[PDB]
Amino acid sequence: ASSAVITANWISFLAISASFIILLVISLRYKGPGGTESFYNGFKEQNMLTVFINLWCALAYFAKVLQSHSNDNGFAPLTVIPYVDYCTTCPLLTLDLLWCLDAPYKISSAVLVFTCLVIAVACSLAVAPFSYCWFAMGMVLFTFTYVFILSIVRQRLDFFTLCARDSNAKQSLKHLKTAVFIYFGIWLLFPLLWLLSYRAANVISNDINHIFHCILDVIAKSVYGFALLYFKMYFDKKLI
Ligand SMILES: *C/C=C(C)/C=C/C=C(C)/C=C/C1=C(C)CCCC1(C)C
Repeated sequence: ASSAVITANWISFLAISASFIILLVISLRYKGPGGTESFYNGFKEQNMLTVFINLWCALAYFAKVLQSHSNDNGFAPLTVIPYVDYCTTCPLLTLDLLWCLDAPYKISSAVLVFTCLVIAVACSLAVAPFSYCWFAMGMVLFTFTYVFILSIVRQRLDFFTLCARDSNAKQSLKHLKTAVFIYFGIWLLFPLLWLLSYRAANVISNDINHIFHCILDVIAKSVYGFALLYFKMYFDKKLI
């Protein structure tokens, strides 16, 4: 691979590894809002989802780093077949988002995201013009999923803001809004990147697409999980 590609892969792998190790340490040391439960997150494993996500992401990038230094394909599921790592991660991200917000249809939303990602995987491994049909079907399903998840997220954000008066509550709400903006705005770029890649309109080269994918992953995973975590710890739920 090119110097830029290997450098971006190494930077992304190191960033996600550091983020995973910090999130795991914080989760293990977290003692709950009361500061008395030794294993608060042990009996609430959903709070660990973020951590696992990062770990999986890190592993994926590790494989990429190996593929960056060898002429032969590395771990095919995480390097060869596109969007499989996303198939594994993004549904967990949606589940975590709708769990911290106590939103309805969290499992339904996660399954919809998984189905959209599997449709995308089929589209990326298809041959034109059938690839266009797969992309159109995925686009309709993702439009429906995006509208549904936004409607739930907006209604939970309004509910949370209605009963958030403490300064710490306001700070946690700002972090939650930052995480929501990262989740919604950034996710819209992935379809734009696919439609702008060598597939369909070939304008952006492979290297720039890969670097943009790495940056979007790093942001929308590391910063997203950190914000979610700031919000979960520093937002009193009993204010409902
Ligand atoms: C950490 C990585 C994440 C959250 C990746 C998310 C990716 C998507 C939401 C991708 C969506 C796509 C479509 C809606 C259309 C087909 C092409 C995709 C896979 C880019």
